[PDB]
Amino acid sequence: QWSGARALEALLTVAGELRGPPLQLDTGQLLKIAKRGGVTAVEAVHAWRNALTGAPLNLTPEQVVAIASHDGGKQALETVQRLLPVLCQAHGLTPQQVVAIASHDGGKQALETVQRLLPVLCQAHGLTPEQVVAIASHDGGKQALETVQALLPVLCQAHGLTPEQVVAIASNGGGKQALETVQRLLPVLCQAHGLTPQQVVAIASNGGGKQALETVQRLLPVLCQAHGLTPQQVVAIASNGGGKQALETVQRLLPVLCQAHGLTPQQVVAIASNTGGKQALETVQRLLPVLCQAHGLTPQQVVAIASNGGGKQALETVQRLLPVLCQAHGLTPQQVVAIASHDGGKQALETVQRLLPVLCQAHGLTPEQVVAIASNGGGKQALETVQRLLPVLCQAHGLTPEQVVAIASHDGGKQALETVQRLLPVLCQAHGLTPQQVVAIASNGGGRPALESIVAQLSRPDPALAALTNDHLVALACLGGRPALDAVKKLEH
DNA sequence: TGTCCCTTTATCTCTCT
DNA sequence: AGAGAGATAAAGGGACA
Repeated sequence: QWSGARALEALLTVAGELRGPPLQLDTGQLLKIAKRGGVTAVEAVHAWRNALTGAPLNLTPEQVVAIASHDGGKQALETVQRLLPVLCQAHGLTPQQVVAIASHDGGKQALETVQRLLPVLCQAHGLTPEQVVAIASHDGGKQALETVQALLPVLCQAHGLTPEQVVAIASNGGGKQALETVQRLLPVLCQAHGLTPQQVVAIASNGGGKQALETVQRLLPVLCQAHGLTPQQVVAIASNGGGKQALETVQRLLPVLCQAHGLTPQQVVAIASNTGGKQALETVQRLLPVLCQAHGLTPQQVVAIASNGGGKQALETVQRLLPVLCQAHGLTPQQVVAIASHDGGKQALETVQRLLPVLCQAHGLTPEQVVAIASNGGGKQALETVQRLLPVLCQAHGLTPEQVVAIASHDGGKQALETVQRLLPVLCQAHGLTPQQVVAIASNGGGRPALESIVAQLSRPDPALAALTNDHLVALACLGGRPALDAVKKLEH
């Protein structure tokens, strides 16, 4: 019989009990732990079920699942219960930060290393705990933290990096690799190719940073004489997750895309300069003719869909859904292109297909409003949130649907919608802001932290902002959100 | 196999004017 | 508003006990 049979059965037995108290895990959650944490993780969750959710730690199920669904999740679980008290009291971290550290492959290692190295990294190297956390909050955090301790001096002193830059580089998967690669390649990339430290840091500061730097060093000469590319364009291709793949694919497919489809190199760089550029390019080479056939979509329109993270996913999904969205849902081809020309355009298209008739019929929105909500990064999130929150926001909070749509129609709109519903009463009732003012603050990218900034200043006032009126603070918050308020604080000082 | 670490891709959010 | 950066997650491979 098949070997994995016993283990699979074990998985399913134990899994069925976790649908019960104190955890109440759904199928989605249970499957997730099985795939990544394995069977030992699922058994550990059950084993530790009461101990985790109850006092002391008082973790939510989500947090328990977040910790459990990685390699070694059994180990992270045992360690969290051991070290969350220690790190919260002896180092002053919040439980959320502890969970974040725990929620990665080898979580036990990161947590233990943070427990061992946080004092030395703050006292002798002047890092903040938040910086120590960020370094530790990726696979191999243990490696990254140790490598930061070893190399912060020689990176700041012998190579001229600020600690901020070193932290930025370190704070990715394989962080240890990017650090070590920057020690070796920084002089070479700067002195031989005239790259700034800043540019090298941008290349280094992604997952697989080491891979992109070495590939930059290799392909920069070939790309800058044989293809008409500037260093700046190369840097932009490489300064993304999997920049190595993106670069090799730009050498491969630039001439092909140009000659065969009439694209400019500028258009090719744009496609390559997003996470998964390789995937986007190869998908363009294969789908552009298909999309453009019979006076269909223009090239320009295809290039735009391609020119976002996961543009491959966006492209393929357009090709599948362009017919059904236009025919059965009444959307113009131009509208479909707009929904898809953002990160996660695939997700947004699928969510418009699913939710457009519902939001129109059940909530009284127009397809134009639905398109506008969808036409941002995380559009799926904004659309799903409008569906959930329109009734409470309108009925209980006084908002017009037109205002709810305005809040949802920016990157992170789901975050803004949730924050308005959460902070509108205290902001209006307890401090005399008008709803229109709250909506105005929230109808911008970064709507959430802008609203949180305001509530903070009105509930635990910084003197540094006391000269500003509520209306001025509002005017500021609409202008530049949280950053603007924070900048204004620094100025007073 | 369980655990740790690294790399690529996709998606979501906030910044920076 | 569009480009850049950072965050969070899913999934696969190498490594080794």
